[PDB]
Amino acid sequence: DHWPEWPQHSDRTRRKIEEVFQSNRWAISGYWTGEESMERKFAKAFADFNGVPYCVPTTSGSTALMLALEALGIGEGDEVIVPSLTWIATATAVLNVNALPVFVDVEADTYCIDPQLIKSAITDKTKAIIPVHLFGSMANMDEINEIAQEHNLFVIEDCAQSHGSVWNNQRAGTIGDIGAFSCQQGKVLTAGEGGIIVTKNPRLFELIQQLRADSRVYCDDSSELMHGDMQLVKKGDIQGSNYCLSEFQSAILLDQLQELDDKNAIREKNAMFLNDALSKIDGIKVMKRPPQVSRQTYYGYVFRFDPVKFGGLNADQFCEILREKLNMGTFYLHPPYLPVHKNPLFCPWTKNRYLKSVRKTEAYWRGLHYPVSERASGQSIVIHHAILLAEPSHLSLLVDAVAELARKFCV
Amino acid sequence: DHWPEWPQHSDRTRRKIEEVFQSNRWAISGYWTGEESMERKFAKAFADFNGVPYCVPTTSGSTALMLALEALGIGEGDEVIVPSLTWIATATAVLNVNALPVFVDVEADTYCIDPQLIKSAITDKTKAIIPVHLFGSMANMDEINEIAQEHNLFVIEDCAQSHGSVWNNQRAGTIGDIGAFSCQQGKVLTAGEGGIIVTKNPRLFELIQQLRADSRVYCDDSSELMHGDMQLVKKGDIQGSNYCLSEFQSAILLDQLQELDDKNAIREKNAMFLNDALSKIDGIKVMKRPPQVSRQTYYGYVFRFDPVKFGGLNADQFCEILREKLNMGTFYLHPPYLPVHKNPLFCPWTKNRYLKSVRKTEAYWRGLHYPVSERASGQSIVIHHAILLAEPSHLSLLVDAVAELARKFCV
Ligand SMILES: *Cc1c(COP(=O)(O)O)cnc(C)c1O
Ligand SMILES: *Cc1c(COP(=O)(O)O)cnc(C)c1O
Repeated sequence: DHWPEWPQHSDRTRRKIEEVFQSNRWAISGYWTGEESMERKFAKAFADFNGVPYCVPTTSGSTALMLALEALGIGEGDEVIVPSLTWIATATAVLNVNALPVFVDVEADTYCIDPQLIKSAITDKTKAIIPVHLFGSMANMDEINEIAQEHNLFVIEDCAQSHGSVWNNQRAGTIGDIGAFSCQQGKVLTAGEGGIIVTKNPRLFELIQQLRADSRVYCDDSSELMHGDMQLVKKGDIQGSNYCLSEFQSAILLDQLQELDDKNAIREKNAMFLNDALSKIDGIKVMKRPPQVSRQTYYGYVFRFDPVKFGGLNADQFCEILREKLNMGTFYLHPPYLPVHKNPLFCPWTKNRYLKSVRKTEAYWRGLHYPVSERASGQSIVIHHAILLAEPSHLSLLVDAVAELARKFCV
Repeated sequence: DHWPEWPQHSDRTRRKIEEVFQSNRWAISGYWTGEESMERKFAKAFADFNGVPYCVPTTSGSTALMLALEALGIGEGDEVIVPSLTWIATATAVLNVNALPVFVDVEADTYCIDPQLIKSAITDKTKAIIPVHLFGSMANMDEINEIAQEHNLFVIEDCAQSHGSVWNNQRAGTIGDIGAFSCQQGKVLTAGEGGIIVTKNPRLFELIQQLRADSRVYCDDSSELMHGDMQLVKKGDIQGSNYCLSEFQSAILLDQLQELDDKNAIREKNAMFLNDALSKIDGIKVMKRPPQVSRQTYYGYVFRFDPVKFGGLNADQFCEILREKLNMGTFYLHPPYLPVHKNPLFCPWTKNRYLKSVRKTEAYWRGLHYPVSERASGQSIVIHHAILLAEPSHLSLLVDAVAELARKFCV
């Protein structure tokens, strides 16, 4: 018996792959072979799951974010507000469309973009905001939508770490103008690599299709197609490139989606258990869950600690101790990563592909200051969601480990 | 008995997929699970196949072209020469890096970029050329390399339609500074979606890795990795995004690569047979194969006809007749598509993501004039490579069909 690992599959996953082989259609750009593509089947299923009208699968979360921006007409001379604490893609997607990402610090108890700091970052160039529902929390969409409405700004939800979360009875991604998701191996819904884009607007739906299929859209009626006909047809309303997801991946996502809500329920149940237990340890502070959140998807379970009460340990050392005591990998228990502006992987100034005006210089980005997002990697622990799938008796070990470590520093 | 179809797979393909499931590592960004990734295994195999030092798999042919340009430092203010007759990606990849694609017509008997027209298109802004080995021919690399050397220009080979072709004992893609390939469903080496980048330069190799893995590169030594360790590590010499190929696709490509050279040999053998037979029909002109080509990979078999000798038929009508007589789908027998500048899918002016200076206007592109590439779609027939895998007796039917049609217009 060991800790739950990730990814996870079953014979159902295998059968979906076999279905792709049987259809002999490996791409949506391939021709019709008799029945609907895995892409459309997944898109329809995910649309119902999110209670959103339109869904367009794509290649990755990074590309989903990029196309979302393109669909909204964002480009050179524009500014896009994003949180400092998130994966660098949230910011590089902006640079990819020739726009300038503008960082805003996150809230101390949610690690999501601080609404009260967004207003000060708005300029005449600001065109949109990309809130990120980080780890196991949601950005305050009540506040964000209010700011967006008042300042005429678009909203793109980066839901790569929150498939299925619910804010005021709306699934994450359906709240903003366009929702973007990642299906990379570590995420709760994955096919190794993959992306998803959702929107409520019909026009954006057509634009997004074209943006990912070299300016093409689905034919008028797929029920009329005969074996050998193309399902994608020319449109040309907006220039796109090839960002189509392979049928093999759409098939795996279809399979994984079948158990997504239930597994999320299990993770959430265990997360609350941890909140109850861990919150009773002096010096330990769990994240603050807003009343508006009725369902929280935990891509990562996060809890913070007071170094003053824990022998001055940094998150790295804290995690090392826990991992040795619980015998779990670094991939499953570790501190949050560095904020984007300080992250070595974020280095815009290194390539000519980026406009000189937006890539700036190393000093410009590295010199930015966002206290909360910066201190996060030094005093908080992240538990990968796979662990949240373990039996309660096993999770207790984690709580005991933290308790033991606390008793050691208790004077 | 019917015509060969595409894609094609066997139990070997299935076993590779099963290996991915067994490893439980679905992405190269996932952690090490004991043995080498499918990505590295494929990269190594393809490198040996191409006799090229470095190979980096990616998401698509379009993205492969784009990253190749980024790796070479191409950006705003630059011009890149590309042929007018090719898939639009060859040109949109340039626009994707903020550079301006500059069209040059193709040769009447090869449909590949005319070397003698490139010189006139060179300006002080020109930084590179992207020759395309279109359908079943190769661009004249002797001439192109000479021009590139004299004008200090980089060369990127678009090999999406020529996996395995050989010019003067060098596989297509290994000749220029960087080679780009597509593994989309219709290509000779496919996994539904997929891309490949190859290069002889060590520095470019590192840059390309970072460009497709969020600024990361492979660890120093994979033999030291333990189960749970990450194989990708930070580098930060150049800004990249996530363009990693899923393990499922690398596995299928590994399988398909096993029989690529032999199937290409079969296609080539049949292509020559068609050249011999069809060339004996008055009004039919096969493509001209250069002496430098020792191995020609036929993604598409092309032959042209003289409308004057064929009742004034256009390629569309010619193909319709053949398809009805041979009973084969539109996907397998059809005329070449429109040149990029006239292609409805090519519409740069429609999105703000592109610099105003490079997207120009509809009239600017649509108003371009490239005679040869334009007449191609009206008087030539393209046979998909799958058909070139049929038994010789079956191909004879195609020759007979063309002969019958010719006898009908013979006065
Ligand atoms: C994983 C992730 C991404 C990017 O998705 P990819 O599939 O890796 O391209 C973007 N934003 C967040 C918050 C993510 O967690
Ligand atoms: C197919 C193709 C591409 C693009 O590859 P994708 O995998 O479709 O992105 C580019 N150039 C040529 C010549 C192609 O045939």
